[PDB]
Amino acid sequence: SGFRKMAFPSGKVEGCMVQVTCGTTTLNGLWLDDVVYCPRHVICTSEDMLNPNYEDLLIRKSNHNFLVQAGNVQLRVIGHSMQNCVLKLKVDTANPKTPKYKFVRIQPGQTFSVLACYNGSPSGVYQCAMRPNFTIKGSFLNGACGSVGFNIDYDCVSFCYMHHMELPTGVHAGTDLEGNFYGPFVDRQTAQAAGTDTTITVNVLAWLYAAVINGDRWFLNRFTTTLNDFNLVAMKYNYEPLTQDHVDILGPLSAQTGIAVLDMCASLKELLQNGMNGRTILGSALLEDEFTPFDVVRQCSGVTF
Amino acid sequence: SGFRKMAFPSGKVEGCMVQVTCGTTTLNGLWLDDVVYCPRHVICTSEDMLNPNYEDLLIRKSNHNFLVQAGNVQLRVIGHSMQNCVLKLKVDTANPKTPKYKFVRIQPGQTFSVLACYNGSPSGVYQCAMRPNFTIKGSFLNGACGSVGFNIDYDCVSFCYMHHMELPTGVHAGTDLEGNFYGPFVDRQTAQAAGTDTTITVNVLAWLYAAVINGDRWFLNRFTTTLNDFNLVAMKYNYEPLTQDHVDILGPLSAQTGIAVLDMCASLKELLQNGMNGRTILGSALLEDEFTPFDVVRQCSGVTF
Repeated sequence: SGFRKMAFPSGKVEGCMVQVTCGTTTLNGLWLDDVVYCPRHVICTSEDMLNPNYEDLLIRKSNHNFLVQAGNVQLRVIGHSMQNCVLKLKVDTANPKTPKYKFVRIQPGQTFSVLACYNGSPSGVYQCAMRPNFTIKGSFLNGACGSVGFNIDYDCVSFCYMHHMELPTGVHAGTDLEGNFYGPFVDRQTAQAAGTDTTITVNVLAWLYAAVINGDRWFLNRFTTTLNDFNLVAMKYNYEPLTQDHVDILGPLSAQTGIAVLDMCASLKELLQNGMNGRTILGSALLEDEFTPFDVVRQCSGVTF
Repeated sequence: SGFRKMAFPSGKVEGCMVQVTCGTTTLNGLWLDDVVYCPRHVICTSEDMLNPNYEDLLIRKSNHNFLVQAGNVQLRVIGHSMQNCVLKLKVDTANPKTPKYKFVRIQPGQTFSVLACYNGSPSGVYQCAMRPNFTIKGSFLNGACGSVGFNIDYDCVSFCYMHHMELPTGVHAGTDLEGNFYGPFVDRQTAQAAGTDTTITVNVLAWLYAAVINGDRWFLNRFTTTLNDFNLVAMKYNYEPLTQDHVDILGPLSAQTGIAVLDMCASLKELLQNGMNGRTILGSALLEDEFTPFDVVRQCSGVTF
């Protein structure tokens, strides 16, 4: 028992991290087979970032202008190209530590592990949710760009995130591994609005189920509700609307606990309307939304990789 | 910027995890050089655990009763011996993936990463504090015993914890890697009292410094305090007394922020006495005590391994 925010083991990803330098700028890259993927803003000076013409900046660069180091091994760059906001550097050696992998574009509300890296070297690992507004609340200092986010299923790493920027508001924005930003963001040092963020309702419900399984049950009440009634309340509290698809995803947790999903919605409704009265759930004094239904099941059933 | 509960990269430890079976019981082992370390209670049946005579039970075991599997490769046990509460299984092969390592016994209040494993396979990674009462508040299902806790400094893994027991209250107990329990605990399935726990004051202060560095400063005040006065309040709120050693450890964070340590204590005193009034600090509605001063510095300065 117990319930913790748990990251995936990072070993398969650590073996793919490299340092990429282009002139003055160093950041991280991801080495899979004979390609290294990194943020295209590696080619920018501090001044360039205010309004970069990436096509023009890249034209000034040649293969030998990209210094790629994998530990102490210098890779030889034999080609370069830009795909959306990522650079793909073709190298003359396939990464011998390449895991089975996929590139996936994740949905808002899904979770993933981040391996924060500096100068090609892993610093730490933590779990993140993709916010409904397509930001993440990470931990990234200068040099962290090119750090990736991922999920593991069995032996296969699904890469879903590459870190590119910190918005003036202190939240983080990045791309999938095809270089397409999540959200409306661009790789330019400009004020950028993230939308209104909302709480990930299906995740809060999953976490309430986790709480019951662990024996934290004070918030269970004698009421039920309907989807439409619940959603009137969700909207007022800037929660995501709950759909039948969400109810369906919660089915296994409903079955384990014997608590109908709409009964748990009525418990959540009371918590929203009345607050938590200084009480805690699973060691938290706020409603936690960074655990997916699958996360809860995984942790409550001991799935391994 | 941003501040997250961040675990160490687990790759060096993943390469050391194996499965150990003895009869009906399977749990995890740690393979370093030509020794596999695991909880000695692997040799117990469910019934044995109620009141085991480990010396007698081990005598009835032979090398060939211990099935040790590293992925799909069967290792061959050529010896067994017991050190305190850990079993050392001598194997005929040195682990080729053995990292530089030390065995360390950590102090209450210190933090470490846990690699939760099942059947010798890594499941997830999270950061834990050793509570003042020598428990940990982990996440461990059936089969997690033998999972280890560790820190990394540069290239060296310092193992500090091996998981043994879930107490009837749902908190966790375990040993250093020489098999000595942290706290008063024993490897017997019996009711066992944990101390009164307390909050790790120096860690709360470190986290308040982390908050300031990250731009959360509402809780700062121009009140002052003395160590003796502060400690009168700490005692009332079941906080650990703060010593000059603790003040000294917070010195670098004091210097970075320009906030004297006793000024931060006066801020903490107000938070304890008056509560947080529905406000948050670093995304938390409670005072967080699982970040050490060194953890804060590490994360705020981007140290890598």
